[PDB]
Amino acid sequence: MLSPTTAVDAAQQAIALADTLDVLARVKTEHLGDRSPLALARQALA
RNA sequence: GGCCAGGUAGCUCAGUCGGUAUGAGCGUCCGCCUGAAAAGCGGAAGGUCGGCGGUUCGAUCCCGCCCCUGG
Ligand SMILES: [Mg+2]
Repeated sequence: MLSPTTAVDAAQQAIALADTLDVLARVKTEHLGDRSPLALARQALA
């Protein structure tokens, strides 16, 4: 599950839908950070 | 300045010579619970790993200089 990506599309779309600074902090948690599916792929680079 | 062990989450500190810090205890948030709490149980948030550069698709971890504590 590495080939394209759709994770960037869902991240930038949720970023574009953040209305307040509180939503963007959650969007940064869901689509970035440790538990995000984007970084879960970087973990699978082992 | 010399030589050195360090600087890692809000506090006090472990841990790692390339893709996860599974970080711990406590602090913060949610649920069950309570009139409202706390504990308990369950579920989460949060670190640019000292700064600035160097190498690599990728550096807290390797190279150089430097900031401050034990020296
Ligand atoms: Mg509670």
